[PDB]
Amino acid sequence: SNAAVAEVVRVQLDVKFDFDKSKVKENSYADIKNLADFMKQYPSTSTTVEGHTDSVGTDAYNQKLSERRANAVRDVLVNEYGVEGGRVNAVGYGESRPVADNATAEGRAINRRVEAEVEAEA
Ligand SMILES: C[C@@H](NC(=O)[C@H](CCC[C@@H](N)C(=O)O)NC(=O)O)C(=O)O
Ligand SMILES: [Cl-]
Repeated sequence: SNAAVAEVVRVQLDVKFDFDKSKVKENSYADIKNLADFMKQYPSTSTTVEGHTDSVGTDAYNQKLSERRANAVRDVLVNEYGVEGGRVNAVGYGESRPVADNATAEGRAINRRVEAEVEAEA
């Protein structure tokens, strides 16, 4: 084993979605642009846009919904803000990775989400 140290700058994005919707809400465009700003300034970086659902419905339905959400955020980054599409990787995890309790409406809302991050040397 060996010791390690590193210093990086990191932008982390969390976009929430309405029930059974993959539309990016208007109040999230500015947040998404912050991630685009970062990628423009560090051209060697890329990002994986990760979609999720709450647990209402089948695993298979939610796998596809999670992928539609990730692609909707990717479309904003690429089409609206001009990040090269090869630098933005859209994937979905369906309902399999909750960060809140699916037993409550509030927890389900938190789970209906896309997360993305970018890091670069600092
Ligand atoms: C009652 C509502 N039920 C549904 O199962 C779904 C979507 C669930 C989506 C959810 N997991 C999310 O993360 O948003 N809608 C559908 O089956 O087409 C309904 O059917 O009205
Ligand atoms: Cl770079």
